[PDB]
Amino acid sequence: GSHMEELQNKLEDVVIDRNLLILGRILGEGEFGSVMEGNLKQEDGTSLKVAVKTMSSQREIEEFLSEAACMKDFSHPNVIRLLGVCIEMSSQGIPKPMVILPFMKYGDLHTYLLYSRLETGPRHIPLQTLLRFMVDIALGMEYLSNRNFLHRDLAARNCMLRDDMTVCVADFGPVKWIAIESLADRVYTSKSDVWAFGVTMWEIATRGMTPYPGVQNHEMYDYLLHGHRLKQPEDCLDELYEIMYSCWRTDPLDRPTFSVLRLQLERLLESLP
Ligand SMILES: Cc1cc(-c2c(C)nn(C)c2C#N)ccc1-c1nnc(N(C)Cc2ccc3nccn3c2)o1
Ligand SMILES: [Cl-]
Ligand SMILES: [Cl-]
Ligand SMILES: [Cl-]
Ligand SMILES: [Cl-]
Repeated sequence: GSHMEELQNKLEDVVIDRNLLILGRILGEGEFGSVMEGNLKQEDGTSLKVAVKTMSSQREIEEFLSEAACMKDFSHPNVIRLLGVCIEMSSQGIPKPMVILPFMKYGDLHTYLLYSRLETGPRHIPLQTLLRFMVDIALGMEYLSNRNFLHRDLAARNCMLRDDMTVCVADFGPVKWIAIESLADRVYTSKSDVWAFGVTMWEIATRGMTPYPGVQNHEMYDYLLHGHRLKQPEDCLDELYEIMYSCWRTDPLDRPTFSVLRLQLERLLESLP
């Protein structure tokens, strides 16, 4: 029908021919796989600089392609533009799937925050700019939430900085970002994403501190159970702490929506001289 036809459209759009892609050096290589730089040859002739994320059976490949087809369809300046996917096969007969992304020379936001505290890195980031990062993330999440898409892994390390210093949310799905009900019931809503956004906001206000200093990951559920939350960063506005705090209300339904948060953030940013 319209649902199957709509899905089949998206599947055609999302796959890239392997010969239009040249893989380069490894930029990072964890347990999940590898991020590598690459060139993508475009419709208009010219090559584009890309990042290539390499991620085990035929069932999982379809699921991957279907999911990738949904993400390719996103279109917002504060949401990373998925350019397409390639599937290579290994010699051992294991299919290696590859996610093609625009190359982001300024990297992730977490590293950028930490670097800003080092002489050779980017100049001290003023609050006006820090707040603007939060607005950008809110905007991207607002978009995603409107389309009922759940990120499942919102954190400063998964927000990327474009060449114009615009922040986009990326790396779609770390105990300290997980909302209380998701630790408990293993259930995840947009209000769970809002919780993570609160934590992400706190990362930016602290210029990259790890959440909950003094609290081990295994201590996290009981810590939150007894009503403790992230503490107000020094020299952080009370109104800004009020906003981020509202993201961690015990009852998911008491937490604001991304659209409400985004608007609260913009007003606060306007008020700054
Ligand atoms: C968006 C995205 C989607 C998927 C994914 C998943 C989990 N399931 N399906 C089906 C897909 C698809 N398609 C996987 C990874 C990403 C992603 N987003 N950001 C990145 N990075 C590796 C960060 C990055 C980006 C750009 C960049 N340039 C230099 C360095 N850089 C670093 O990875
Ligand atoms: Cl992008
Ligand atoms: Cl860019
Ligand atoms: Cl730190
Ligand atoms: Cl804390």
